[PDB]
Parts: sequence; C-alpha cells; structure tokens
Amino acid sequence: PLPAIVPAARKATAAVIFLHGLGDTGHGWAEAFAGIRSSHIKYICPHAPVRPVTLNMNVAMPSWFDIIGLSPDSQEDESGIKQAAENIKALIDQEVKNGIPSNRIILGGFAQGGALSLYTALTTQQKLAGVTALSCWLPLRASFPQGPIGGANRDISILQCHGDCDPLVPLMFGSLTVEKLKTLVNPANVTFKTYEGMMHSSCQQEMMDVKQFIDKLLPPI
Ligand SMILES: CCCCCCCCCCCCCCCC(=O)O
Repeated sequence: PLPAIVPAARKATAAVIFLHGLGDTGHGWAEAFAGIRSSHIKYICPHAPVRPVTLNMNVAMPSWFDIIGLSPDSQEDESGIKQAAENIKALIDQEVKNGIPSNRIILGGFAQGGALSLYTALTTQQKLAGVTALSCWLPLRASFPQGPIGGANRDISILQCHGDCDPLVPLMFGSLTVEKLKTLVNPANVTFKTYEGMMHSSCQQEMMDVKQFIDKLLPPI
C-alpha cells in the first residue's frame, strides 16, 4: 500500500526515506521519526512486499529481498537486491518530480532495509544528502569496484549505527561494513556509532544521534 509518512508541517524542502527491517512495516519507524521530526522534512517509510523467505522455508513475510542465510558467506539474492534498489530509485525520483531535489533527500534503513539503502545510495546516479544505516550490512560486498565508487555520491555522508549485543546482525558486520564504506566513499564523512547493551533494535540515544545527523545535513530554507 501507500508508504507510511510523517508529513512536513510546512512545505517539504527535504525528505527522509527510511526502509524497515525484515518482517516489519513502515508504521513503527514512521512513528519513531515523528518523535524527531523537523517541520520542513517529509519522512517516508515504504512497506516491503510480502514474499517467501528461503531461510524460513518460504513462509511469506514482508521482505525487501530474499534471505538465504545469515553467514557472511551465504549466497545473496543478487537479482532481488538489485530490483528492490531500483524500486527505491523510483521512489526517490518521484519525490523529485514532486518538488524535493534528491540532494535534499536522506536515504536510510534498519537491518535488511539498511542494507538496501546502503546498496541503493552507492549505486545510484541521483545525488543524495546522506545515509543513515542502522544495524545493517553492505549487500553484495564483492560486486563493488576495488577503489572509490566515484560518480554522484562519492562524498556522501553516512551515519551508521549498531548495537554491540546484536545476535542477529553481529556488531562486527556493521564495523566491517564501515571499513568497506571508507574505501568506497570519502571516509571523512563516514561515522560509525555503537550503543552498548543494545541488541537488534533501536534506542532513544540512537534516535537522537540520528536526528542530529539529519538536522545538520538537511537544515531549513
Ligand atoms: C560486510 C560483511 C558482513 C556482512 C556480510 C553478509 C551478511 C548477510 C546476513 C545478514 C542477514 C540479516 C537478516 C535481516 C534481519 C532484519 O532485517 O531485521
């Protein structure tokens, strides 16, 4: 259905597109971003389609792409990630058609959605304002060139968050992802923040770190 949105009180001069995690909807994150909303920023939380998930023996659940395993050597749904990223590209392009330029748009997500937002930002030619990647990883690591990506977003700013007690997406997945991100874009704009005791969820301190990151890269007027 239609994405869960936190409308800008005013006119929207910026936008945040946040992608939920596996099995979720956009409603919960939309409500979370309502608590850190800035009156000139529209917040968009799309809903992943219900689809079979291989690791659950194809029980159908909301998922941006198929998951085969949790190990860093598990085969990844290459065509699904790529096609899902193309859907997010279209979601960014329509916000531009409606008024908000892409360089006024932050793309982000949590876990599977955070993986998708990272892949999308690093492979699209639309210039984005930044990335907020929570408790996630870089999908299709080895498909990336061996140096900087170059192109639109080679200087994109990435705030990446992770809980140090995550049992599902281990903390070392995020830190290694941040190591890869530092070789893919300008490392002076890549921030890795860890939250002690936090598992595979979010905390208010992280939500306020996220707002501080959004408010600086997307200030008014
Ligand atoms: C960058 C190196 C580490 C990551 C290498 C690939 C690991 C992929 C496995 C992670 C799948 C996690 C399942 C999603 C959970 C959720 O969406 O909440």
